[PDB]
Amino acid sequence: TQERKNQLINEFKTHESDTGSPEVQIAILTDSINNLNEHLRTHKKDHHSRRGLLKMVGKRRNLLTYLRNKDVTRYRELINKLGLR
RNA sequence: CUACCCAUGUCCAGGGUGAAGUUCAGGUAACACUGAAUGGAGGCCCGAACCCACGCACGUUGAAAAGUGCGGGGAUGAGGU
RNA sequence: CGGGACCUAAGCCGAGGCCGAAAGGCGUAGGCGAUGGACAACAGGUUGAUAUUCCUGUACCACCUCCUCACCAUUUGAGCA
RNA sequence: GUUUCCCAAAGGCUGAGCUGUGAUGGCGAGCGCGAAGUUCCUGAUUCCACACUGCCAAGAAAAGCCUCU
RNA sequence: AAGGAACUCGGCAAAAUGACCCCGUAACUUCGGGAGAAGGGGUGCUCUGUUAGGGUGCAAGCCCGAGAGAGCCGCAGUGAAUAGGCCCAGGCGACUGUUUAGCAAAAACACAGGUCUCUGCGAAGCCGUAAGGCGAAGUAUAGGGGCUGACGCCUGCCCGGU
RNA sequence: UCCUAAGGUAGCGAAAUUCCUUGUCGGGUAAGUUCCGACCCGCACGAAAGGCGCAACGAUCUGGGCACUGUCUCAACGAGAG
RNA sequence: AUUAGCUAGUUGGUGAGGUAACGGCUCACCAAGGCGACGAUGCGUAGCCGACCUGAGAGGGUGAUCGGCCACACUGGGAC
RNA sequence: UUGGGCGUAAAGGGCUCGCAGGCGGUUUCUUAAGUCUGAUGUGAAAGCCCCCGGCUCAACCGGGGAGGGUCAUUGGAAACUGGGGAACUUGAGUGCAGAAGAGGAGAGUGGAAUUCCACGUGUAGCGGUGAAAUGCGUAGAGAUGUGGAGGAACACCAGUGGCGAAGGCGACUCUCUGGUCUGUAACUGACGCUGAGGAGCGAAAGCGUGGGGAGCGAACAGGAUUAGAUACCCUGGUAGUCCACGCCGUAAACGAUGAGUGCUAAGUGUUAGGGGGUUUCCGCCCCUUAGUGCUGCAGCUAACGCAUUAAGCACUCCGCCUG
Repeated sequence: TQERKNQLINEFKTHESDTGSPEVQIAILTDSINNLNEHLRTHKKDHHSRRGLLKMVGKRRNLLTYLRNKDVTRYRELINKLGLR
């Protein structure tokens, strides 16, 4: 957050100004989840943080299913950079 | 002797039964979960030694001032000495 | 080896001291007390009775130099513990 | 005993057995004498050994020992 | 032999069942069980086999013997000895445990859990007229005492007398 | 309507309690003073002297059915020990 | 769907036999598949169809007679 | 279906995250599964139906024809739908720059007030009602002064005010965390909407284990009230509420309105922005996104009412109703 995003926008540059480019957006969401997942292990009785997690799981499942039907190799190599299954 | 108790060594043929785990596979965002294998817990089961007296029979100037005979209940723990 | 001159728990005996209707339970110190720990040895004969003891073989165990060889050192002076 | 660095296999303590001796013996079926005296298989309740792992009820002491002054 | 509980306080006694492999298993259930429920089936010998296969070994050979096909035998085929009788309900005790040495093994005691209360540490309680060192090399998530008995649903009324 | 300090609620009920009794009504049997199912004119059930229901358990304890049987009508014979 | 799990000759292969004929149709072997929320398996129900009746049509009900076909011949099984 | 509904008449799931299934922005190439259409083959006959003829007409019977098929083959059509290939950026998302917040969870922090208790001071009652009694009191209450424990609730701000999807959340501060809205344009190039089962949340009551229990308070008790009072009133009063953790998963879980997309007069406040017009201003005025309320036109409605936050006109999806 605000320093890793400075790294990860620079990470998945297919073009130089890729501020969308959902392969960038997955890199925003995955480490947002791992920074959210370890909050749930601190606090289980919190529930109004998990409403965010279900959207962030739901947004990430949307962007992966998009890449299956356009970019076969790019979807594959993105998982290889993340290990997400 | 016995009743518990204190320190101390010691014994219990084999078979069954299979949890908590574990790992792998699947599964899930991830834990829940699922299936295999493994692992082997139990005042767990069946049954000898060994304890123990329930049920009849025998005994009752008995083999014996409490037994033997044919079978019976526990038998890795609140155990037996 | 089995038990002593090895140790020790359970428990007991217990200098003083705890200044107890007389006695007397016995209090640490200290030491008893083994079923424990510690420890050097077996394998073959043998009579009418003993046998990891007698005998024949073959070993170790601590202890001691009448000694022989070594090495180190007699005051940082080896060695003992 | 802790506390800092330096190396991550070596070392030690351990041991059931194994083989060589021990055996130029002693036993040994058999008639005081004495032959061959191997290999394979089975296989523990004894040994490594409370050694390992696991569980929970949290499983003596002191002296031989070894070391320090 | 025929008969099966008519015997009898009562299936007391006695027979009947047992072995291992394989198929199959109800109600209820606290999901662990119940269950080996029940209910039946095949087991011997000889040949395909020093077997399929394993162990073991360097091979040689030894042990382990899966399934079938074949076929012979008697009435029988764990032939001997010897190792569960099962099913339906019912109270009472939850349970394994313990006592009436030497009449009476349970429906009694114990039991986990519940629970009200005492007790601030030289605790309370106890031994018993002192000590001393149990409780405890413990400290209210601990230790005595009483009342019930796992778990599940529950535990209402009366403070007048004691 | 008198009397109490207060008058038994939940669940069970001829009960290991129940006298009259073998209560009555139903299944079990040709026949069932025991046993199970329900009835409540609970003599004298009742909530930690605990109340009820409970799968697993017992050399407990009552009742029923199969299997098989000298237990019995109805005795018989054989071995052995007196 | 107040029936969600069901099947081991089941489902596959190979060969064999068998049938006028294809085949697990039968058997050996080897493999573990197949069937399923588009509703399997199960259960209750019932012969189907051109057509009949009704409705304005879309549909709904019935499947008698006459015409098509299957199944059955007291109940069940086999075979010439 | 052609040929209904859902504010109150029977009916919106409490709300979400979503697999399967359902539906698709714009431009262009292509394909022909759907679709359109020819040809061929066929849907026997009787019957219906078109038209004749026969029986004394009719009924009946006969002749001819049509019709009946989500049919098959074959050949055409390419707009729309499905499929494939390629572009555009408004839908949706990302960056970046802002702004609002009682959104959640955590450990801690106070301030009045209730009671309790210690004590001074102080005397006959206070306490309570429709009236009064029970309760409390010469053992010193009530009132009053300081001090002490302890819990739970968090005035004022407070507002058809904020935010969350709903239930819901108001002392304070910190740590941790969700979404929201504006500003564009930097990016992606339709990546979206809805969603049976499935998953998670879900006030109060209740449940199990402990913690804590000051007020408050079912059950019960007492005093009245009353013909009766198992009630309203009355003084007490157990569980509870409270906390951590686990479960139940229901309500008028209400906007009695299922979620999204566009469109359709206004006027008006009000919460957060943004743009401008003279102005540093304050301010006024105007444009503009977003919830938030009220009065209103067309139309909808059986009437009340609803009206850019629809119950208007349309469409995609899910649930529900048939006295």
